[PDB]
Amino acid sequence: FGRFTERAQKVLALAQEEALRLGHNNIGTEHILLGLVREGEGIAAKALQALGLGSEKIQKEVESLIGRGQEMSQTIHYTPRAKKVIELSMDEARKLGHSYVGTEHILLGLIREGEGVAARVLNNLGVSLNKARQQVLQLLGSNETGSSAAGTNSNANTPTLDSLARDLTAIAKEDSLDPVIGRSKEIQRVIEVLSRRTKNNPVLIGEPGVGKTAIAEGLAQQIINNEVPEILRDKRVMTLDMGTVVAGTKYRGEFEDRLKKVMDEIRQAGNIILFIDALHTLIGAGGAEGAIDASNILKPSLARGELQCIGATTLDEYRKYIEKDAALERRFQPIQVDQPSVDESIQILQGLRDRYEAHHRVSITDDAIEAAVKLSDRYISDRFLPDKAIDLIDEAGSKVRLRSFTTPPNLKELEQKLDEVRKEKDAAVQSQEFEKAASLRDTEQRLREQVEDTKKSWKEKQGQENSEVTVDDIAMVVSSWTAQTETDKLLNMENILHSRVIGQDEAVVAVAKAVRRARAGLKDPKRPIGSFIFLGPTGVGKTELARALAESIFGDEESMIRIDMSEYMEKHSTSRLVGSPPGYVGYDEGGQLTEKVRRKPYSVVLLDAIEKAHPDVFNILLQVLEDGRLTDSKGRTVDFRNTILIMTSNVGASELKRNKYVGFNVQDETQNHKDMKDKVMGELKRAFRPEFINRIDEIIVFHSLEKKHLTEIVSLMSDQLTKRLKEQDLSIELTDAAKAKVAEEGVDLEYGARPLRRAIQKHVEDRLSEELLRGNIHKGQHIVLDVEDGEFVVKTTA
Amino acid sequence: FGRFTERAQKVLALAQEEALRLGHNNIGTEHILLGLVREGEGIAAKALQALGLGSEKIQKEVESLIGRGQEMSQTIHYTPRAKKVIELSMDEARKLGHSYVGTEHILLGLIREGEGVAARVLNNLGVSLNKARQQVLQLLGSNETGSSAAGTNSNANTPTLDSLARDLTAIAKEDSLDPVIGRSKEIQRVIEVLSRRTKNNPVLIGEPGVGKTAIAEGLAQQIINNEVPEILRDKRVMTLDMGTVVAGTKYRGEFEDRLKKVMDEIRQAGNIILFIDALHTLIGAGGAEGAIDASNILKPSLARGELQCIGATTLDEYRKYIEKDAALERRFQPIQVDQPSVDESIQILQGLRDRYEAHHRVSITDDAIEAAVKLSDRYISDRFLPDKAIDLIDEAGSKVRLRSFTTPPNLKELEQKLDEVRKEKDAAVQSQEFEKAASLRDTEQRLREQVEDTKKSWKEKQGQENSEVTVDDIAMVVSSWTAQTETDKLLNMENILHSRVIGQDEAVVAVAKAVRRARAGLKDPKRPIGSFIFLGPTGVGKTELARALAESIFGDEESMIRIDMSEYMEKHSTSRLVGSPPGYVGYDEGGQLTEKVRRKPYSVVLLDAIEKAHPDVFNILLQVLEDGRLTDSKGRTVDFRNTILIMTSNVGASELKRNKYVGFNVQDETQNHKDMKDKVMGELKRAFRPEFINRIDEIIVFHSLEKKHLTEIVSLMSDQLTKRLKEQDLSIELTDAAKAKVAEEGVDLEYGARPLRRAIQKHVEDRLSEELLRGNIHKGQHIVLDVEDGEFVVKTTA
Repeated sequence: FGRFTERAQKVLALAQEEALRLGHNNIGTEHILLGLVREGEGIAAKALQALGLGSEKIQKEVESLIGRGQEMSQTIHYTPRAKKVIELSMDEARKLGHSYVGTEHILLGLIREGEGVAARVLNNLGVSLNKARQQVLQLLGSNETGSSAAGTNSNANTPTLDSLARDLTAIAKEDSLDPVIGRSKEIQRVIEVLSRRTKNNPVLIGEPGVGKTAIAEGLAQQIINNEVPEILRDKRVMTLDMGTVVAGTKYRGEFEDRLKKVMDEIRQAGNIILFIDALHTLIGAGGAEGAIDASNILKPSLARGELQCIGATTLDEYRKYIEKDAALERRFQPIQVDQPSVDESIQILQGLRDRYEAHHRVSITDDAIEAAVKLSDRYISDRFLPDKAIDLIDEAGSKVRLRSFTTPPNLKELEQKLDEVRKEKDAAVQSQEFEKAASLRDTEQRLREQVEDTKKSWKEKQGQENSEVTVDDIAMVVSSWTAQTETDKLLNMENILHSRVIGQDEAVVAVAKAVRRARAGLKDPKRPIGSFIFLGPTGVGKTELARALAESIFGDEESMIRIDMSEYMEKHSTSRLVGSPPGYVGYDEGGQLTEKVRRKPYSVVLLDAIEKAHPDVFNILLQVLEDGRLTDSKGRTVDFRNTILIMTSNVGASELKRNKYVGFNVQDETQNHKDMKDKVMGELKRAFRPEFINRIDEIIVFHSLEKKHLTEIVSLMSDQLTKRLKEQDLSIELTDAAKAKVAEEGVDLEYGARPLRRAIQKHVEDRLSEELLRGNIHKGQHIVLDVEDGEFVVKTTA
Repeated sequence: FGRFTERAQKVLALAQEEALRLGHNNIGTEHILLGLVREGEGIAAKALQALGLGSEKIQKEVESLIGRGQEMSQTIHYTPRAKKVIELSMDEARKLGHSYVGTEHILLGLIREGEGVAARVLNNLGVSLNKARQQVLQLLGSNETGSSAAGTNSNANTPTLDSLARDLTAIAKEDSLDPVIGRSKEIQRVIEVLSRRTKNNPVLIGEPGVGKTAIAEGLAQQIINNEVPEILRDKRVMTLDMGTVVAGTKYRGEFEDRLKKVMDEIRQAGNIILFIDALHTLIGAGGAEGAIDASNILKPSLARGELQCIGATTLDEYRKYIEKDAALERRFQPIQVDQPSVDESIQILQGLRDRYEAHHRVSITDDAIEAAVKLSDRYISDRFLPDKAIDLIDEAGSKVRLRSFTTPPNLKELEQKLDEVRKEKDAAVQSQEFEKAASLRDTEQRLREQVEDTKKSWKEKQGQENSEVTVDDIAMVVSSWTAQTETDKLLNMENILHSRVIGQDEAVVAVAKAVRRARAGLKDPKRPIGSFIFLGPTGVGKTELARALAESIFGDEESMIRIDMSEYMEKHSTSRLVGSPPGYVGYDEGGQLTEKVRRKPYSVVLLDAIEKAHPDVFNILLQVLEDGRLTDSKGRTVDFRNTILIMTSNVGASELKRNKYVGFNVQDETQNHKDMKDKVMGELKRAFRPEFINRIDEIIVFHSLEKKHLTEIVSLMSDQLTKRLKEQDLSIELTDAAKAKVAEEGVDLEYGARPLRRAIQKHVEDRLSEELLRGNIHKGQHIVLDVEDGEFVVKTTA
């Protein structure tokens, strides 16, 4: 463990004393034994002395074994035996509780480690090996705390508390309990519901979930001192443990008998508080089958206020309790439960910081902690508000410890050397090559010790790293699943969205800033952190931006939903379909849209082409744009809170598409920019509603296939070519000159970014592949796509 | 076998020594026995010396049996008795461990082989048979290699580490464990989670289905060399396996008890790591029923980081564990896992080459590994990227070893000869035929030995064949199952695609090259290896190519899906074919398209008539064409990555029936052709979106055909005709003259190579059948359909 108590460590160290004092150059097990008895009256020492083995008998034997007197010690270390006695005692102290290790455990461990020299010393001195282990054991000394033993007696208190179960108050009066951080404000509202007896019973309804039980520990504590009513005179709080009841009975009838028995002993009534966890399950109300029907005893118990109790139920479970009534409802009574808010989250993190010292990789920083919470809270969100957080802390709370030993100065090389030695050595001893092996051992064990020395020279790499969890550290980890490298994502959002997305710098910056505005909590984020209309012809920058947003906001690109509203049809297909039209919009509301965004809570919902794609859909989406929610799928609420709603359009497209390229225009270009930033968003308005648009964060125009925007679409598609072939092993690069020649062919006033795929396909994919067919390039060489003089040329550079 | 130790073999060989030295024509068991005791102090020998059976006692009995004087010792081999002892001992040493037979096993085996000459020698010399077999056994301490035995240590470690389990770490120190190749990049992020305390649990989410258990070996190894974190410098890695828990238990209550005890023993805390496969199952993993509700113990165990544990969870199941919280979600952490890419595949294969040395058509070649891998990985594809591969390697890695012994010069005939002998002899001995039986044995056993001598002369046919597993070998086998004779299929694709699309050489060569382009790693395999539209009139080469491509790429024609998009038009066939097919394109997405192509992954998706199929179809096809995926059927991903999208269409019909016809002019023909490969592809654009067409890899017109090309379509139809009649034994052949007469019909602007089917039907099946009925020809005659003076005449050539 490396955390041992003195008594152990001292008897062990006393061995080393005998090592040199007798010369035994490896500190033997005989010396560990001497160690016990020469340490006088530790439990080990004492023990041996009980059986009659004083220091006198032991050293007399010991000196007659290895004895004299080469006072040094060889690398002053132990015998392997003696090292075993230390390992053993540690476990012999685990067994006997003891987190650390005490004297006894060393003698106990000696007996255990019985081929050791000590063992034989004692078996020579007339005392059986087991007589020695006996003595130590029966003087059971180990680490202690959590005292609650001093003798106790009562009469009637016996029947209740036996069964079933732990007493929450008890564990909080010896404080082996911890607060734990709630869910504090809930507790006051419970004591209102509890210092009752006309409806005696609190019943907590809500998500369970971070630990319902935190509220419960609340009650215990407040019921003792002193804000507790005299309504609640001389109360005791006792907790239900379902697990003990079911265990050892293995039948429902027996289980019922035990619960019945408990209800009877509750006859101490009007002075008792019962905590019933999962209170509905016992009542057994509703469903196809019940849920366990303890209810026969439990229901009248609840009514009487003898089982004046606190019920911990769940969202559906309360329904299934008032469903019985009026004693499972005229006793029962629901209460609004807390699950920790964002600020509470931060506090929890820190609260368990100090136990992360056990792994030594966080404690600190606060700033990082905040990140854990906040960045996660707003951007995915795949856990609850504090759970998300803590996971990030620890995630980063290891991350740097990995970079520690991946790169110290890399005495990883040291170990690498030591390897080569052993081999040489080994095989040399085997080859003979004998004295040529000699030196090979010596070089080996030299190395071994050096190796071990420089890996604990990276205890300096520990005192450097072994507890922080920094801003960036947490933030990067927050990006890995999902302040610094999530808020650097936020601050540098424009930069990040541009680096994947096209020459529609107008569009990128508008979206970037609009999301970054909301996502930093200064603009309405109850509804998407950006609602948008993305105008432009398809493949221009629109989709690409949806992707880049996912990437920047959440730290992963693949948190992007994508629904085509135009695909929902049969919405006027009365008898036209056949005789009924069962489906598509019904599928979208009733299942698809609501389930999907509920699945990935935050995610770029990319709602394709809603230019005329069921005018009802725009209203449905409007509720998302306003509230951040839709209610469909028979009562599910889908949170589009920090989704990025991107509603696409290609009705403005025509003007967005327009040129800026030379070779054919020099004045239409400087009339295409200015034209697109006004005209596009107005072909939009006719294709939507202003009511829709009013709940949108910003209306984005993707000035496209410019001069400029083209050679960036070409650089996305062509770069996807050069990358998709490397898995199958081909290295492609297009020079800027070759990406340019393709870009000329997607522009004018008319077309889209549609012909760009086809021409990239032709000039890169098809051409290179026809270039493997012509033998200039091959598979797995580097292919530079160049222009020779105005005629295309595929060059090779590998 | 051949897996024998010396001592065994030596006592046995000593038998042969006695064979001639005492003269035993076949050297009895008595000589093996003499062998044992004269080999002195091998365990058999040694044993006999205990029983009192020195060389003295044995040889006196032996010499009184035979003892003299067949000094030649007839073709010096053993007796069947003595041979039995050798066969027996090998296994009598397997039985007692040993894969290499020791002395003991031969004496043990003598007793076993107790009728034997040896056995009887000893039972004559006063030593009971079991007293002897005992003696060897009680002087055989048995093997202790591959293990470590010298004593034990430790106390508390006992209950935990016992249970439960194998311990990969043990086999990874004292090697017996595989590397494995991995799934290496997963391990850093995993070790990150064991360098933590709020997070504690790495939890691997992905297909299980990657050989997840390989990753598990990862930790052990990596915690050793060379990244060593602070708590993972005192961590131990312990494996928990479900299989031992279920066995001998057979009760859920008992199962819970066993787990509770284990979890309790984890009190060695802050020093232990638990590997839990199927971590979700224990938690409850949502659902309509629990998956096991170990969760009660498991959750606090997860939270403290006492049981920092490693979760192997499934796609839905993980969701249903992080939902439980905040200990099955606090500890939890998702991680990105690997299922091998093509390069990784290759490396695994090679690593395990050396053990199908044993399969003697393997180990080697590298190039063969590559063939296996690359061809399966990219082309159908029925497992994971390395599993597919090795089956092909190994297929071939035996295949030629089969050709070894089914084609040497085929000394199988020898055995055939030997048959006639034995019989003749046998029956001759029974009839008598005294000397007529005599000579028959002599011919029999002479022959027999010659056979066997030359069957192991094809150990030269082994020394010839027994490694190598080449490219081509693999490739042919990959075609057998489903990188030379699959990449020769690619390079020579034009020949292969033409041999069924005999006609439209223009079209064929474009497609051939387009797939061959992609499959050689330089085109687009993200998109289908070739997406195409094959334009043409039906029954011209279009469909026929879809098949021929399947054949060439996958080695099988029938890996071809086939969807009519005009049926999934939701307005062409929703109300004149079917009732309510959830609004027909909804049927296609929601079920049909996605299920079909997902079943055979890289199937030729053959999309009929995309002229009109509703504009909704074209978006879906565009996505198939672009991404190489479609996502439908409530979250299924259907892989169109290296599918062959082949879309047929009569879209530009007029040109797709303006053949190559002599009718208008003979200067019209290569002007119907060249014209058709341009004019069609613009009616294509008019009938369906250009955006769709731009992600198509190449737009093929599979021309409408006029002789030249007709008489080659006629020759496909006629060859399909004549061949389906061979199964029921009716042989037809058409002369080239007759294939010409049918082609005149397929001429003109007015039709393609369409009318040809009816006219092959009429002129081959129907005409030959009306001639088979007229007695001009008969069944199973080779039936020549010939032209006389310009009209058919059926000739016979049988």
